[PDB]
Amino acid sequence: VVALGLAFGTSGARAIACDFDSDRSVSVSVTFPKTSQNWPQVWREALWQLLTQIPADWRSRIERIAIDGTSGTVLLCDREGQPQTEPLLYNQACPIDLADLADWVPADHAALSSTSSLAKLWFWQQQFGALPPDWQILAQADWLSLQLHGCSQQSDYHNALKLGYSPDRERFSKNLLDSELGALLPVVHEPGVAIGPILPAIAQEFGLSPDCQICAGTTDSIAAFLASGAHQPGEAVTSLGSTIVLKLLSQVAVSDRLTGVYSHKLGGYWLTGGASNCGGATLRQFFPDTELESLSCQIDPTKKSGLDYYPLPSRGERFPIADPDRLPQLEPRPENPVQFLQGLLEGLTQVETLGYQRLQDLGATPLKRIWTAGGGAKNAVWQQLRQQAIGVPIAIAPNTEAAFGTARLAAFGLAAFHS
Repeated sequence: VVALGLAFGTSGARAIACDFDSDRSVSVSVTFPKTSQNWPQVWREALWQLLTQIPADWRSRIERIAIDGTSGTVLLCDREGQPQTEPLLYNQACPIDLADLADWVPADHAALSSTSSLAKLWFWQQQFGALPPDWQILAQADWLSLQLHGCSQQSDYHNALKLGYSPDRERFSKNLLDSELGALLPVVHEPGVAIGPILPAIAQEFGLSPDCQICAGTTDSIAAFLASGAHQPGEAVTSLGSTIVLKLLSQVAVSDRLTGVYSHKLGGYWLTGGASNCGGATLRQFFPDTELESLSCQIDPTKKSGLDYYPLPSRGERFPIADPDRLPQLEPRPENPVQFLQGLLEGLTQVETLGYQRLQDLGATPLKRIWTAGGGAKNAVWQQLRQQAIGVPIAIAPNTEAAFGTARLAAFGLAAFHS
């Protein structure tokens, strides 16, 4: 099977078509402008540009397509899918009373956030008088795949979570469905299942097979986890980026109020995780990237530095332990910048260690091994510190592109995530 993944991120989009029988692939990209008066136009146009860059011989062989988009970027559209107002982006918060959402979702549901899709929908309900029942709210991924299969009000249970979906009971609440917002909600499917064939006109225009199937999508974060290929409870992916992001596959759903930990359904399993404010940004505050290698190769991880840093880039921590007034702790300073860097790496290591331990203590499946992504993944000193602290196998993730994760989704769905 040849499959196509399309991944829409915060600053651009990437398409990867993969032939999984020959292990062959092609990857194309588009970069978003940093300003627009019509972002939906930008995204749709990007979709066509991506398709157009894929070689015609690849296009004629693609039989499944899936799309991931940024979590919490949503559009308010009419019955035809035409946006009726500017999108509300993933990072935009709405000034609403979360109490107004209390009867529509469980106690500490993840949708109870000023930046959630549900909050944005209610916000639109405040700004408009009453929202016409024939309208619809669509996540970025939803809207984009709609461009390919034509079926309105269709989403997946990843994107839908922040809209108020409860994947533990595979439903929206009866209270939400019967409310004024109910008519605008999508029908929610499992990521990777076929929603419908490609639109005939789109197939002919782009030289795709008219029997090509468009699948339910996912989020960009989740697609990045799918890229790793990990599918056994206890397997995790650490993203050593500007911030440290942990994702852990678990037999059981876990969550935590103060730290905002929650879980996505992933087949018969659950994907939990957390994001610290600590990360590579802290390192960049003291060392140019060229200097980090020069110094790293001078560190012997087998001997302790004696330093006990908490490597925040600024005030406040959210995970593993929430403290809005948590201070960066970078004292004392050694004379040697090698030793200072070692202390920083030890602190970041402690953040990862404590993170997975916390997740386990919340009930997640005990860590079995770690796949590493991001800028810090190729740092072997840091990897050694992490192995020593955590005591499970750690390696660089084979693949880290959201588009490749989404290609795998298109091709195999979530079948691997069952016993």
